[PDB]
Amino acid sequence: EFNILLATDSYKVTHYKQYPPNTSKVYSYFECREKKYEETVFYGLQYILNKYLKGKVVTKEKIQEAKDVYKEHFQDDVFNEKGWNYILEKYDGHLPIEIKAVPEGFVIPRGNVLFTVENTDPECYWLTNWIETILVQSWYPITVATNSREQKKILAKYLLETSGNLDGLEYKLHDFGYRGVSSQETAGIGASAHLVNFKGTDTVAGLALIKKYYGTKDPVPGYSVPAAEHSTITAWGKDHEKDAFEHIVTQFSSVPVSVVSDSYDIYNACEKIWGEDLRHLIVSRSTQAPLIIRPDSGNPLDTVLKVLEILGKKFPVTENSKGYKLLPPYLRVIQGDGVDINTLQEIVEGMKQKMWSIENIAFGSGGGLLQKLTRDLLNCSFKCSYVVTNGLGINVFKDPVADPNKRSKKGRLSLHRTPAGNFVTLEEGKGDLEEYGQDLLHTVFKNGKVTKSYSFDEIRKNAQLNIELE
Amino acid sequence: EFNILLATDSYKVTHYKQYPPNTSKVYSYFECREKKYEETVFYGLQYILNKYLKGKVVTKEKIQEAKDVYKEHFQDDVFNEKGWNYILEKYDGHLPIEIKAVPEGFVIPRGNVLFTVENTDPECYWLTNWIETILVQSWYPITVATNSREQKKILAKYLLETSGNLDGLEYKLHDFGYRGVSSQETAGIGASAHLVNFKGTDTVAGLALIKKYYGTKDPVPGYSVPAAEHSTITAWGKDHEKDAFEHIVTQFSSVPVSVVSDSYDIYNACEKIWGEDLRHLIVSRSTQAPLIIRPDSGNPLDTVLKVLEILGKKFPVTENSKGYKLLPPYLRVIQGDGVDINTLQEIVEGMKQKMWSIENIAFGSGGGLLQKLTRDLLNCSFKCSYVVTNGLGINVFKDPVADPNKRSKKGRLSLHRTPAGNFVTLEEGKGDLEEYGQDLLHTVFKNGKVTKSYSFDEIRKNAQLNIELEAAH
Ligand SMILES: C[C@@H]1O[C@@H](Oc2c(-c3ccc(O)c(O)c3)oc3cc(O)cc(O)c3c2=O)[C@H](O)[C@H](O)[C@H]1O
Ligand SMILES: C[C@@H]1O[C@@H](Oc2c(-c3ccc(O)c(O)c3)oc3cc(O)cc(O)c3c2=O)[C@H](O)[C@H](O)[C@H]1O
Ligand SMILES: Nc1ncnc2c1ncn2[C@@H]1O[C@H](COP(=O)(O)CP(=O)(O)O)[C@@H](O)[C@H]1O
Ligand SMILES: Nc1ncnc2c1ncn2[C@@H]1O[C@H](COP(=O)(O)CP(=O)(O)O)[C@@H](O)[C@H]1O
Repeated sequence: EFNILLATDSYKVTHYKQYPPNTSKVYSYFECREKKYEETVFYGLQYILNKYLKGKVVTKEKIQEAKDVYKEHFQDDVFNEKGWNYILEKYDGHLPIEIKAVPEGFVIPRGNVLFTVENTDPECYWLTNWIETILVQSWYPITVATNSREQKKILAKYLLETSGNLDGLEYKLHDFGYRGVSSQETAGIGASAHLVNFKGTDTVAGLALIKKYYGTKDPVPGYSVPAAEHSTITAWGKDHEKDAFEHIVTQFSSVPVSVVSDSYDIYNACEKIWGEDLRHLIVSRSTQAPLIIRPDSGNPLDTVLKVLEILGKKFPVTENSKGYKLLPPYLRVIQGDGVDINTLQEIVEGMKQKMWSIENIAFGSGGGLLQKLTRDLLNCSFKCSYVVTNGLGINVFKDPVADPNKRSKKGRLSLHRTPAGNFVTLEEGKGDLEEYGQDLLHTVFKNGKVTKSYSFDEIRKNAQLNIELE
Repeated sequence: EFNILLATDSYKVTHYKQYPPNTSKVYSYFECREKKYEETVFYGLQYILNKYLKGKVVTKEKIQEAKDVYKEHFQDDVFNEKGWNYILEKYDGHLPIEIKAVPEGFVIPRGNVLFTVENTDPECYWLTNWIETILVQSWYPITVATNSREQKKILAKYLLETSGNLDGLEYKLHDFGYRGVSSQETAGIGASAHLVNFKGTDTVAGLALIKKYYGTKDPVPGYSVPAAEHSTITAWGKDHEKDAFEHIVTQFSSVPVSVVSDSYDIYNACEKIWGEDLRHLIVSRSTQAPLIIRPDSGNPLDTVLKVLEILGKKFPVTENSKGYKLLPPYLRVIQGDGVDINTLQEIVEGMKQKMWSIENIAFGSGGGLLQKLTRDLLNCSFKCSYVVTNGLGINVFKDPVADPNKRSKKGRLSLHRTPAGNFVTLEEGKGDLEEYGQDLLHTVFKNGKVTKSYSFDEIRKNAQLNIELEAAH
């Protein structure tokens, strides 16, 4: 059983002794600080609220377990058994905390309050920052959802330019990161952040997370097709690559099938095996069930172009109305090696320069999609902005002389839409002046209860691109 | 509850239909492929074996649940319901798999077999690579332990040069990455991996993982001390930073305390608050309870040097037997901002050039220690190298023309010690010739049971640096 008393940074165990005496309120906020990634997708807090923060999270056993761990860990008795016992006895172990948050899926410029945390009982002034470590873990779904959405923007731009529409956009970046992330839990969280923007995933774990914590009208959030790996090709032996290819497309004659082709020689495989020996099993394929050739090695841009040139010479190519080349509908390419947001852009630009439509290709990304991201990327931070001490509110902030950017916001905060349709975060309680319309932060958690939830379908709508909107 | 059927990459669901007919054995191995990280700590498999792979992992309802997900996920029926049913019925839901592995904590050069996986029932030829995805996640504890150990090597060399010894080394890189990792589960795994090399962590979840999955003679594998954060200083208001400092040091007068001092002006706080207004509360402190000053901003090297120059002018500095400057025993510094393996090296080097012992300093690291790592850094990779079909064994490998680095090993493999004491992985069954002694892999898993295991104390001994061994000897 997860114990919330053991789910914080160790040193926070000692902070109840460090706040100013006679402090009744500690109020903190989360932003993606300003310093590329101009706007961020707010996603993932609802998972954390439901899995770890709601309901009876304190028991007498958990207090005792925590007290024993801490005594050994610090080699001293510093744990606040009294404050935690108070939460148990007065609230049946429910956290006296109020959290307000922008709705999930909202796309917010950098440097704006995204959510705020405060204690609702003066005895629990120390609790606000106790849960900061858990609350701060929302950067991974925010950063995955944002980085994924930025790649969709690149794909959208180039698909529109080379085909005149956005058909198939949501299947152009497939999540293959299950094995490349650091844990089973990360895999489910990360895959669900990607599906805010796309429909294709092989990280099954993300499907259950969405069903359990968000929900969708459709049976499942993400979809997949049969595909080969090097073990299912190479197990036939080096001389029988062709037998493996033929066996696989015949087993999956009625659905799309992706077949890794670079086990020994990707160029030989496209020109001689797919393009001559097995060509007859490809041209006969249905439009709904194309062969997806997959190259897994070499320079990503160079390999994709040479594969397309090979296939254009063995299969009938047409020219679409924007004047770009298009493979027959039974044949596509997927590039799943070395793809991150930087190389994705180099590739589609490379394709366009060579007059190949982005219709012809999809991308797989694993580590690039889910593991190669850090809290530094959007400068996700949680800081205290307001305290009440001896009954007086004071505005609280950090302003390091060495770095201008690390400066934090002051006082009570609110998020508002400007007259021109942009966003603004009001400091120092100035949102109460009501010069800026309604605060977009809503109470999503109060005193152990989740008070407002969003479905995965609304989140997807909130996160849409303008290009899709237009 | 966790379901093994739903714990693989989607396309692996369809692979039982892609192997050559009449395949009875699939055999696969894991390596950190060759391509600054010459050797890797093998750490982490025992967690996965116990948490996810052992015991009764298949049920009637887990099969049903999986059948229903995959029908909607693929919009077709491709799930191998009868294969999974066979494991349920014949083995009471235990995996007919054998896994052999190098002992945990072993420090192994790149390009060597670290573990192998094969099915022990011909009917379950498809099972070996079904569990590839779960087993490949061992890259992460391996990579954390390896990268953590490479920073220890830097700290050890500099500390030894500066002080003539390694006293305190295991507290010099402290884990602060709980909030900076992608999840609660990652936090515990990565912090346990760091604790293979050091004693200091603030990510409590690492302690319970070690105790449950590995075990230690001691009550806990990791330790911590009281420390302030920006919220506990700034909450007093800007004009009262001195009151905050005095309250915190007084509250933890008899134990070591870390106090972040850059809320407003690191240099003013060291020189005028610590160095003057509150100096009397610092120089009275016990050797066992020093004040640790923590700067959290600006250039990491420049800030540490100027902080130290300031403290050397307000406090009595000594010179140690190697000629390096040493703060009084009640005063230390910790640098927790911008520390990764690259900047860690620039700091101790710049300290050494300015004649400051590494005794004076420790480092904290968070995202740098536990989040900024990928499977690409050590090329951790799982591949089939041997199959049997129609009773004939076959050596299998992948050899992409474009990339020589992606070439994989062939046939049955074994790990051996060379005549010079080095490691070599023998291919194509050649270990069976017995020209290199016995295979160093052990069966750690077979048919649903964990068959060999290591305590965290054994793993720590295996992962020691050469310099530490030399010091002991
Ligand atoms: C076969 C394609 O399937 C769907 O998208 C997928 C693609 C894809 C491939 C190449 C293209 O040029 C492209 O436009 C899309 O690739 C996948 C690969 C997988 O391993 C799993 C998948 O679900 C898809 C996946 O869902 C889309 O319906 C697409 O319109 C159709 O061409
Ligand atoms: C007060 C120090 O505690 C221990 O090391 C730690 C240090 C440290 C600091 C400065 C130095 O120059 C140094 O050599 C070490 O810092 C910590 C900071 C934390 O937030 C938590 C900790 O557990 C330590 C932590 O455990 C060691 O036992 C060291 O001997 C002692 O000086
Ligand atoms: N069926 C598939 N379709 C597209 N890309 C795939 C794929 N399977 C794997 N990949 C890409 O390759 C990565 C997995 O790497 P592998 O373990 O297959 C190759 P290696 O690094 O071990 O030599 C994934 O993150 C994904 O980007
Ligand atoms: N008590 C402490 N001692 C040393 N370093 C610490 C520390 N607390 C935090 N850090 C460093 O600062 C990182 C966390 O930064 P914070 O979240 O406190 C400020 P910011 O990330 O919003 O700019 C940790 O990964 C760690 O490297």
